[PDB]
Amino acid sequence: ELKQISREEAMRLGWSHSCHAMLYAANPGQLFGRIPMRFSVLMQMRFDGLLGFPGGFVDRRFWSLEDGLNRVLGLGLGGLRLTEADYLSSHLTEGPHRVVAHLYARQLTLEQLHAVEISAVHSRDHGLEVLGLVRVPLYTQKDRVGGFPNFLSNAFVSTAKYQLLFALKVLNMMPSEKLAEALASATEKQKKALE
Amino acid sequence: ELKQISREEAMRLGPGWSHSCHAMLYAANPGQLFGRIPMRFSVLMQMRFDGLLGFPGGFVDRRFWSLEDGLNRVLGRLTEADYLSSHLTEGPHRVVAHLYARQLTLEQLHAVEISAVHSRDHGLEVLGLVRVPLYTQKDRVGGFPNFLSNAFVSTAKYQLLFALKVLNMMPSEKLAEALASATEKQKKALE
Repeated sequence: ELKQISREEAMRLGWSHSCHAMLYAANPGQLFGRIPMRFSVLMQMRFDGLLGFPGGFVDRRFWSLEDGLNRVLGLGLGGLRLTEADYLSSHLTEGPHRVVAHLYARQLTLEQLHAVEISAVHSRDHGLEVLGLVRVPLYTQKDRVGGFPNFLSNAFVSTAKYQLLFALKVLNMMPSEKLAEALASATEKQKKALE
Repeated sequence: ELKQISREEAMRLGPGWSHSCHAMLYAANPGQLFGRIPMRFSVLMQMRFDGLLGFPGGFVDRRFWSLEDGLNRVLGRLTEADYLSSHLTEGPHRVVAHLYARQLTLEQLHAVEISAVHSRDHGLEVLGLVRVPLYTQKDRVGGFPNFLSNAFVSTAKYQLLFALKVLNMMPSEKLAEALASATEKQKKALE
């Protein structure tokens, strides 16, 4: 539960700033012809082995939040540019640093979301800061872990996991009761595996 | 620690056993992360529909496919020469997992990533490819240990560590250090 502050509050913090983008699309597809996918969200495997969102740190000495964000997306040259209209949230990170994390979000068409993936494999950052893109599975299979719970049990950039859960809720892509359910199962899996 | 069985013996197993074939595609990588630490090799893995990391591949019915043709059908060329190993997987059910590996140029490896976003499995069975970071940063978790902290198909995680060893891509002790670092990270995040 990271403390959310207003964008104005954030602009008055010795604090460093990060900007990340959550791109997503309604997804009519059905896995095995049976399981509704509902939505796909894009995340990235980072150079440091963690799953996060496209984006990174923004030096406000040099760039506005928006220009800084678009500089470090690592999504290639498919013509995608985020703006202030896509701004969603600012969160104070729990880190030993002092970081305020800004989240931008935009719903795309599934075709647009796919084109981003295709552009991304050619990014200047590909194989450097970004080791690949992955779609978030939002469904849960019959074994009660396949799909979203297993996915949440991967290793995340801490603020990125918080942001995913926060955005899924506030953008009404998933009932928060369902989110608690999936997270509970992820943590349980993680506990039993460590045993 | 999975029981390894010879190729000879695996292919004598009876109709009760199912066979899986997976491929570890890798390339020597001369790159330098931020100019400071050698990448050495890049290996391909993938996010699956079930939210786990694994290798490309899957089940092959030997009644209708050779192991190689069966593997290549899933991937679509890999040959017997690319075979590495056969392991009996942990139960419930009776599976022997075959591992194939091939070294590619880094350009060839990128060509695989390029073709993968257009495959019929993309967005269904496979949710995206990832490169394994084989380096470790100076905090001793960034890179490979963090990567090993993710959620794997258990057989794939074993095969990755096995293959890195036998292909002489990382020393056994370095593998052990990374896995130990991964595990400690997993412990701490939980509490």
